[PDB]
Amino acid sequence: LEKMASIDVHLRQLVPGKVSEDDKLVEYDALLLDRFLDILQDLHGEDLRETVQELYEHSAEYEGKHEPKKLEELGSVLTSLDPGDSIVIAKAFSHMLNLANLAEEVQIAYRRRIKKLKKGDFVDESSATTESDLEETFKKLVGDLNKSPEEIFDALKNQTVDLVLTAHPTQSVRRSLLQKHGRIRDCLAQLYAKDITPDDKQELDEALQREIQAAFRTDEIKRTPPTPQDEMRAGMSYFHETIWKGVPKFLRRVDTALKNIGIEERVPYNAPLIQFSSWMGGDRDGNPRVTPEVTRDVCLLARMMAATMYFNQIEDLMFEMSMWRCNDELRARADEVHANSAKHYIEFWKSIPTTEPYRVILGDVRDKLYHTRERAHQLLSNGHSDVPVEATFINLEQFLEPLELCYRSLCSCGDRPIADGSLLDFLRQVSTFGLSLVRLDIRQESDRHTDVLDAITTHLDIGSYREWSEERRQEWLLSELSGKRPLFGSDLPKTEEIADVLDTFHVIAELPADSFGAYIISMATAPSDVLAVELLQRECRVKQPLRVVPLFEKLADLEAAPAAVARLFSVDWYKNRINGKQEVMIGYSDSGKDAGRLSAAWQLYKAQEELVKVAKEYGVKLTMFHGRGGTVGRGGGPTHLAILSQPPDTINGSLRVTVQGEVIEQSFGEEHLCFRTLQRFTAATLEHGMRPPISPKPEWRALLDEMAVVATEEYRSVVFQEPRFVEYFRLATPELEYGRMNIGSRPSKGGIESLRAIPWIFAWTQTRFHLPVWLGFGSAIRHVIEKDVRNLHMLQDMYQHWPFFRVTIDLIEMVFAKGDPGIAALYDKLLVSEELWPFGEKLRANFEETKKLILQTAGHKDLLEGDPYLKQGLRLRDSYITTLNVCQAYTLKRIRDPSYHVTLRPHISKGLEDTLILTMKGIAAGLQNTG
Amino acid sequence: LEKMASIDVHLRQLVPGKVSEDDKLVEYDALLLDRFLDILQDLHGEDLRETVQELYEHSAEYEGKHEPKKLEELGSVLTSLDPGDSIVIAKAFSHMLNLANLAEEVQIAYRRRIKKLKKGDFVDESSATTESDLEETFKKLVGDLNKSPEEIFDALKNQTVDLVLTAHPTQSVRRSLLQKHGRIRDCLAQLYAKDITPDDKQELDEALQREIQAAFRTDEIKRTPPTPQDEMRAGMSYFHETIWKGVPKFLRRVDTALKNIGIEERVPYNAPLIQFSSWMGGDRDGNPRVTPEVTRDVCLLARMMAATMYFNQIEDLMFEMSMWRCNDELRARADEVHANSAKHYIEFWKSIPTTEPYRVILGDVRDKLYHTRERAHQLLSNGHSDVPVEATFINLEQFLEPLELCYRSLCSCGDRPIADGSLLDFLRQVSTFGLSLVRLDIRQESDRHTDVLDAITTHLDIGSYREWSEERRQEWLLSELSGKRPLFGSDLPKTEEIADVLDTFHVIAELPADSFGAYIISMATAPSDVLAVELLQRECRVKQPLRVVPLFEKLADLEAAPAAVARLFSVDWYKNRINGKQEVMIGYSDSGKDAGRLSAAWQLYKAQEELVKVAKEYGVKLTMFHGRGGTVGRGGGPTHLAILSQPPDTINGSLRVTVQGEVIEQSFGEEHLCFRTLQRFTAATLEHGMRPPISPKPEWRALLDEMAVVATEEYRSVVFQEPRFVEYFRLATPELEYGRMNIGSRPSKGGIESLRAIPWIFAWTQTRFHLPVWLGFGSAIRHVIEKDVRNLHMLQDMYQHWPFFRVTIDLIEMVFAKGDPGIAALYDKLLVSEELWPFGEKLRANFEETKKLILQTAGHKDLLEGDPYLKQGLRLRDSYITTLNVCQAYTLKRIRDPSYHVTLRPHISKGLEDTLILTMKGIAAGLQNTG
Ligand SMILES: [Cl-]
Ligand SMILES: [Cl-]
Repeated sequence: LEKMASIDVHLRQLVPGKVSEDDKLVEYDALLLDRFLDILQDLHGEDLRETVQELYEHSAEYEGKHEPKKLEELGSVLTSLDPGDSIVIAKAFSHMLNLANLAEEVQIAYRRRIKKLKKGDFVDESSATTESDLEETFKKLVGDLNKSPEEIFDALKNQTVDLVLTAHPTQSVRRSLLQKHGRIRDCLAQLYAKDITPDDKQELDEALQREIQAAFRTDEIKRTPPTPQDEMRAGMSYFHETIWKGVPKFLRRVDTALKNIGIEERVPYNAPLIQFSSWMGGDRDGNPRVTPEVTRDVCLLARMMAATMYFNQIEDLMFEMSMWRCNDELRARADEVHANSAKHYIEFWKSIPTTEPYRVILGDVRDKLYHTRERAHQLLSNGHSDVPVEATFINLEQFLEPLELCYRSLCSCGDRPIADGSLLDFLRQVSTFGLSLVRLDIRQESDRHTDVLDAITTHLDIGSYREWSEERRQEWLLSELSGKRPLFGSDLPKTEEIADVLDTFHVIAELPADSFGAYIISMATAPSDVLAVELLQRECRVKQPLRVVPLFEKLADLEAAPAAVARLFSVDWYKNRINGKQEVMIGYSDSGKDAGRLSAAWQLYKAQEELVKVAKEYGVKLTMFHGRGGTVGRGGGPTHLAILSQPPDTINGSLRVTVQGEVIEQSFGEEHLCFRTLQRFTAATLEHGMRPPISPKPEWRALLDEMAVVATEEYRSVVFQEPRFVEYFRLATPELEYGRMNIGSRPSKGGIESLRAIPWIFAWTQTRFHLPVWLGFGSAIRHVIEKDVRNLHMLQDMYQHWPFFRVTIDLIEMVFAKGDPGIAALYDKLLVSEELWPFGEKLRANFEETKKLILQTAGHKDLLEGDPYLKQGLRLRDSYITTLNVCQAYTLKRIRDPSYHVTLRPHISKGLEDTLILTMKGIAAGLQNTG
Repeated sequence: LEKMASIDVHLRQLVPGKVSEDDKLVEYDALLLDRFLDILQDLHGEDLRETVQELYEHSAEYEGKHEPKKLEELGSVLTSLDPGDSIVIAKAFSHMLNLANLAEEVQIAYRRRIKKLKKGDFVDESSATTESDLEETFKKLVGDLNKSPEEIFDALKNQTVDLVLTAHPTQSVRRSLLQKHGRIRDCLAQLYAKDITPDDKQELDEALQREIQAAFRTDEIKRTPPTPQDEMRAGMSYFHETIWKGVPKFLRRVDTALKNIGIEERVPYNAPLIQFSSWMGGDRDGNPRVTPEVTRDVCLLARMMAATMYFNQIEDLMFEMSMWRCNDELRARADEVHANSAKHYIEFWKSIPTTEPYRVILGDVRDKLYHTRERAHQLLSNGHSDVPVEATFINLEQFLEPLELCYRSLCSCGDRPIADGSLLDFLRQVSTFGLSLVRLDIRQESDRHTDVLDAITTHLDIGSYREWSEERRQEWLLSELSGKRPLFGSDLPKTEEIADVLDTFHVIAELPADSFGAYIISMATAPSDVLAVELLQRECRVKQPLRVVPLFEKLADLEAAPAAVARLFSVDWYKNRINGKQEVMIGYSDSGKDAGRLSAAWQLYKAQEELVKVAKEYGVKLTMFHGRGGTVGRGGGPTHLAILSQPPDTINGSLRVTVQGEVIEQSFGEEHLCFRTLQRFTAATLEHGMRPPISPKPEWRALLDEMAVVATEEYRSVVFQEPRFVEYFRLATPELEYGRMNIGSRPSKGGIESLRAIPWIFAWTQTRFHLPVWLGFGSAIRHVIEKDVRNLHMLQDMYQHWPFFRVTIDLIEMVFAKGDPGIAALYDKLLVSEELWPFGEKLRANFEETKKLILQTAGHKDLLEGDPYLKQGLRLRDSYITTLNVCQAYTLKRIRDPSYHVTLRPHISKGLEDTLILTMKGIAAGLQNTG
């Protein structure tokens, strides 16, 4: 078995240099790949392993020199496989890619930082190896901006970072597989400890093999396209994995960094520096599977998960809190609680005596947590309970009061150090996570609210709210929100959809306010859209209404957005209802689908500028919600610069960002990764509030305004004006098969306009072409270079000195690293009509030209010249993804064309749809985020 | 704050050299003491801290040169303290000693072993730094003894180490403090990791301080001398601490060591290599607090703790067991289980589908475990349930059957590696721990069984079983055991004691046999005692009777023991009840109270010789149960040689040892210490079975017979013949205050004959005198040296070549290391009449002579010359213990003599019985095990 000598050689050719001297990435993936191929040989034979290894070697050679012969050599093997071998090979390359991902995460997590590699400017903040940690950000604010530590501390107290967990656009990886990946990363990391004994190392090797086999031997296709409740369960796994333990550890490090600049206080335990929100079970935009019952279910499930975690954590807390000296107030509470009926600690104590007063109070808290868990479970599984609401915690203050009593009491007696231990961690967990872990946002199209109001006005013989102008809509809505008479009853003709909308509001009214965040209006365009939701909320008897958040998607909607928000703030009722706070959402992917990516980027910078101007005019604290597709939605270090790049005063101590599902494992799967994620969000938010990016030079604004026009021209001329573009899109890409398959929901929700943004990005990401991300950049840069010889220099100045522009281009460059026009050409050759071949050829030429122009702008000769660690890891993954690409292409030809007969090969040792699904899930997991 | 500089110097003067180069003990204790004294100053003022540190400095100066002036310097300070300051000082020195122990444990756990320090003989097996680990034991058996790997493996399959956890003779440390000590050890160890970052180190220092203060600020008195259920709760904590996770790790290491000699199998997962037993709630010998209800309680509590641990452990198992390929048998069971009513994993899955068959079966197991816990809880708190017994696991086979089914199926599909992971660990935990974690032994005096049978026979108008000769007793008992008529009914005059005995039997009958171990007869002398218990068992309707175990205590009882066991094996009924297995218990401490320690040692070697001869005669497998006080009851390396020293064939793959409460923390408190404990018990049992110690030369046996005669003469002439000895014992020692206080139970079952062994040893251990351990050795060695010039050379030969003798002497040497005649003389000066002073002076001279003679025998100039690490650790503790000694002496004088007025000092910043209790608990924790 000298086969190992070959994969090592190929791996070393793929990743040649060393990005440091703790660079063990090739070692890691070589070990995992060797062990996997041995498992594969033992289960499916020697021939199967040899076939698979020949394929991988060819793929890696291709990612080296991109010789098209290597692609033809891959295809020759992949077409000759009967569906059984096709399934085994596809599964095999999926798991091989997963192992490359795990090795990459370990390498990232244990890479030593380099203080001497910092250049001293903001470019350092684009990579994890040079970004500023918490304390370096503190000292940068103290030295360069001459801010006093007390100002830094006061900024932190009132700062909030709000991370929003959304469903994965594909395989929301099951909780069990997350755990297996964790065990693999742990075995890997421990195997390279520079002190380990022979027997420990042998047992770790055997544990690693055992786990890799375990992951390879579980099916990941059948049953259902998981119900929204299941997807929510899988999405909540990261709280148990890292986030629950991670929040108090991070906050304590904030305390230590504050001590290292002279601050003696800690960050107050009730200060919400970190918050979590969820769309899982709340986003109904084009998703009929998300019903009123789904929302009720995930709300109660979240209350259960939280009560479970508090219940298990408070037993350790009860063992630690064995003091007897206490406050007079706490002693009074101990005597009161002792007069009652001790069922959840008989294994610990027969009963808690009054000479352990902290244990008395905490034991009663444990009892209330148990009743809350069992009660929410009874509500979920039936619809009623029998658990008195007074025996549980219904709001966060009931929970915090006795814990704070313990903290005050402990501090009274000089036991502050004891109080700053498990008790401080607990208080910070209650403040961060509340009774729900997450707050659920609800999202719905504006048109659905319009349908509801139209049925209402038609039922009252007043006209159709739909035909009314925006001004008449506003006038009627305003008369109703200010009036004293209810609007509608059961005697109302309701369609199925209208009943969905109203029932969602009724379920919101029947659940605790701690469970909900924002009501987000998709396709928001006018103030009447927001006022419709405020009115529907009020008339559905929602006592504590949700905050309404418009999502301005199309480009024209963004241009009209500050006008609409100003008109909203100018209405007296809405002004006094919002209580000085407004949240607006922007969708980078959504706007890019409308007008190309470069135009959407520059338009979103300008739109935030004007919205801040409005908020200052009316004295409102604005919160910008960054949807998916942004620079701030990337994985790792880049986010740090992206946050710093936002326009001045757009954050103001309140950051709300979508954590994309294709990135959540890279960000929260591992202990170190979790800490560093929380750290860069916190540090960048704090720094941006006190140190905005430079204001753009006037010529930069004018130049980008010009480029936006040319870029929208090219993008729309190809996507919307070319008649046969849609025909090509249906051939060169698995868009049709993606919706028809099983993943997500509905993609339409006519033409591309009705197509959702996620399938729009996905379809082209599968083919390694990425047209939605880069299209438009080429013609814009060509146009400005040709108009004036000097514009190139100006572009090169912007990329070097304007953070916004650098992050925009940097994201484009990263997407180009994951692109390969040769593979896209293979899709054309197999799946596209001949008379459409020049069309794709032209698009590929555009791909090439933009690439060179993007390089010229960034001052680079190769892609990602400034981030070799990412270039290295991407090359590693691409070697596995390429095989799944060729396999997916030929599998598509086999599905669509039963007249394409292939010379089959004999089956290799112990359904084309399953193959296709495997390749989609795999390629998606290897490319992760693009646009 | 340069106070740290003086204590560093004093520690370095106390422990001068370095016992290695990873010797960080002085550093460790300096760190712990600095942090503690800072906490003490912060809580109780600067004056209190200065007073305490002056005391410690004087104590270390004393342990340096033993100048008696230092003791008067301590006493002048300690008598002038009013009871409040007295309590604070005593508490402080107790916690300082605890911190010294924790540092010593960390040093032991992280001390690197030395391969080049092995000498190649059995002496290496007397210290943890040189003892043979598992694999070294294997190669010792394979190379030197010519045993085949198959033979070693077959021995391991059938080997059992049965460790019996007994109640602490003093403070059974509460579970909370065990956890706190764990955190202190963890912070200590992590602070010295040769890679730690500045912020991690800062936060670790703060966690260390936080924990030391937390432990110091909890009261450890009031309430009750904890109920036996509470003491049992505290005693079981080590399962959560280390043993539960620790057992499968060790067993897996046994598998690895087997692979390194060619064995390809694993130790069968159902093989009971490790077993745990408990006396907590079962020993009634002179302890009326242990009632039938107490035994029932700890039985149900144990079943609960076990069900909880299995329940929590099986969820991660359910996440790992996501395979789909399975057995025909398993697939059948999965389809069967799928037909039923999923309440304990909605947070995980809505329901378990049939395409995850292992999860189906395991989920049903998790459900049955939940019902087992809640049912045991309902019986404990009420007396009945309503949970059908068929919905739970009642015996170990019901539990193992589905788990083994999963293992077989996984192996069927080539998934054995997956099976040897969490599933193998789980199976090994079920086999080791059963449904109870521990099996409870029941212990009672034989005389109580005589009382029950006497009330029975008198009630039957047949005579008094008590007046009957032993032979008449045997004949009647045999006629009843072989007959069919029952013995008695409700119509039976029962005294409180007789009803206690019968009620205990009734509780045993109504509980699962898996909860119980052995029925132990204290003060056993004749076969009728065992037959009495067997008959009472049967007639109280115990369906599965316990195995009866006689405890032969007095020396004459030991001489008659092999005859009595032979007579038992010769009776057909008993021979058919025991099914080829018999367990006999011997009490090293118990026998020593009767006839001195040297005589009890030689008598126990001979008695084990003869018991083995009988067992081979009648074809019975003998198990020797070692009670408290033995060489095999020591801490650490000594146990390895102690086990290897037992007479040939006395173990035979079945070791049963009392884990004394004064050692259980040193043995199972930490992860590494736990593994090494389990390893040395396993390795020494295995080696002893295949490589018995040398048979003693005839002159060795003759010499020990003579020494035993002289030693028993001296011991009885001092302890039992001296008329004024009892008065001296009541004056020079805190024996009266110990029984009167609160600890344990009753110390007198009159004179010393009725005094129990535990208070006998404790009283003299408190004064650093240890007379019960060494008395008699002096005259025994003096006699033989004078009788023949060459006998010294013979003694030195035995110590060098006879393991039994070396371990016997080694224990004495270790006890002398914990002795200090100067402190004992201080007790004499304060508490003993003037005319009794020469008596104590003479005993102290005996102490000195015996010490010199033991040194001569061991070939040593100083004590513990061969184990410098232990000498160092004991010398470290002695500096703290000495202060509690002086404090205890003056406190005793103040309690007994209110005519002793002292010039008190003003109270120092922010009830003498409490102080006395503090000093007793402290000295007890610092001297740990002696005899
Ligand atoms: Cl559900
Ligand atoms: Cl109880």
